[PDB]
Amino acid sequence: GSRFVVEKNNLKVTSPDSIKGIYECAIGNFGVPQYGGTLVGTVVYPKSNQKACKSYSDFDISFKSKPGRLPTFVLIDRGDCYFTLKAWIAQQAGAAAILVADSKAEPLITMDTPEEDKSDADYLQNITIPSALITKTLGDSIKSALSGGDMVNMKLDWTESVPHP
Repeated sequence: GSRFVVEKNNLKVTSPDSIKGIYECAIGNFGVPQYGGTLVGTVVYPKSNQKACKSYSDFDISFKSKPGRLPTFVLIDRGDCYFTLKAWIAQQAGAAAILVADSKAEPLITMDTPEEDKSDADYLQNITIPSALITKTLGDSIKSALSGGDMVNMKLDWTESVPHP
């Protein structure tokens, strides 16, 4: 299918300054309420299981945020399994949102394949977290910032057909 809708205005990196800006993303239509909203969080790129095709419990990895601390957006690499399985697996591990970074530098629409965007309703209708495809360029920029010791904070704004501030 194409369940991931390419939007130019829906994803904002708020920190650090080096990568701060607004980026394109493809937001899944599932996992969000049917009304407008935003989610503010901080990005984690896991040490293992980076494609989220296995249980994070096998790795003793959890994304649950401590009370009072920003919700965790998990950065996940494209490959080996379909996108809603990645979202489901990240969700079981306590992720507040998932960003799936393309393995190729290319237009986002090309990443939404029939092989990776699957119709299974058990997965689609049980995802509760925002799920977005992002470019290799953004994925690499986020990884670079994180490796340098910076927190990467982000906002996902999904309200359709209205500009975002």
